[PDB]
Amino acid sequence: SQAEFDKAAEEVKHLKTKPADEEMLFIYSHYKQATVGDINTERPGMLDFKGKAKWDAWNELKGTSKEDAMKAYIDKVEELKKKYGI
Ligand SMILES: CCCCCCCCCCCCCCCC(=O)SCCNC(=O)CCNC(=O)[C@@H](O)C(C)(C)COP(=O)(O)OP(=O)(O)OC[C@H]1O[C@@H](n2cnc3c(N)ncnc32)[C@H](O)[C@@H]1OP(=O)(O)O
Repeated sequence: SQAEFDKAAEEVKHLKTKPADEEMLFIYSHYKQATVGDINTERPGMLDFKGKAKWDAWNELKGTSKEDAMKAYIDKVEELKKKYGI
């Protein structure tokens, strides 16, 4: 009964396959909000698309609380569970 979400955040890494950057997109935003909180980082370095995708997706959430973030984060790591099959 902790950040089981943070446990999902492990699963999504174990998926037999680096999910599609677009599903990663969502996962990041909720993940990052839940673990970090209201984005204190900058827009893209070495991986533009990616860099913002994560930044941008999260940045979208800034203001939302860690747990709400979890609720959907988790449910979305859940999607990988199926998409890829962990
Ligand atoms: C469209 C671009 C991504 C959308 C925004 C970020 C997505 C984050 C949510 C999903 C987490 C990644 C899911 C698995 C993806 C892969 O597997 S791709 C890497 C090759 N690895 C594998 O196949 C095995 C598992 N992978 C890994 O352990 C890492 O390489 C990992 C995927 C976690 C990170 O690699 P990658 O996505 O290629 O680039 P990063 O910039 O290093 O990470 C993406 C962003 O997500 C944050 N992050 C790191 N680890 C996680 C986990 N476990 N869950 C969720 N989010 C994670 C990073 O902080 C990074 O964003 P930023 O902070 O902006 O750089």
